[PDB]
Amino acid sequence: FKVSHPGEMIARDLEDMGVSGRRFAHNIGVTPATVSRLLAGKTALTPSLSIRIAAALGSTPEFWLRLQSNYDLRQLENQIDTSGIVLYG
Amino acid sequence: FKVSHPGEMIARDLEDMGVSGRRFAHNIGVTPATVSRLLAGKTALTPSLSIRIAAALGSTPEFWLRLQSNYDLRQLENQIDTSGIVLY
DNA sequence: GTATTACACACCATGTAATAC
DNA sequence: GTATTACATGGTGTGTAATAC
Ligand SMILES: [Mg+2]
Repeated sequence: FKVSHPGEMIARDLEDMGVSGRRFAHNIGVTPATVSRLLAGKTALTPSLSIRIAAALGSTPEFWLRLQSNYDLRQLENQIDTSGIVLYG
Repeated sequence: FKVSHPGEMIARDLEDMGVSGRRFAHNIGVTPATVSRLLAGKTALTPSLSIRIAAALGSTPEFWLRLQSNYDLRQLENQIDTSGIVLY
């Protein structure tokens, strides 16, 4: 059904702090268009965004980027067929 | 700590097994141009390839994809100017 | 003050096909 | 048998600016 994207987690941290999407965008050096797209799931949490987010929300850049990597794998593992691929010895 | 391209590890695994580029390409479902580009470091190890690579080389898609995430971040650690952001 | 989104643009991974050993 | 690369192309992340509250 409807799945959860890593933008929802950025949003809950901003709501808990009373920081709007427009100040958060200006803070990380990005226009508010991208933050709205990010938080809604329209676009992906790129590695460069995981670097600014890490400097604003206080975790490792790998942490925020991992959320997008797992999101991509959860989507693609249902789509890519691996029956024809041979495991080597 | 040294961050090589993910293709260098894939290249050494294929060399140790006798598998060529075209053979490995045919196994996972991509053209030999893709495997060449991947091994030379010209292109990135996408999440799609990480699933195909783990089916042939036998680790996890998270493993192969995390090698590329560490490469991409390390290249961007030195370029993104983070001295203007305030921590909450 | 706040958020959403079409548009133009730029970046990039991949198949095709020609190249070379 | 092997590997490499220019080209066309589809995909997509982002700023600009419009729209709306
Ligand atoms: Mg084509």
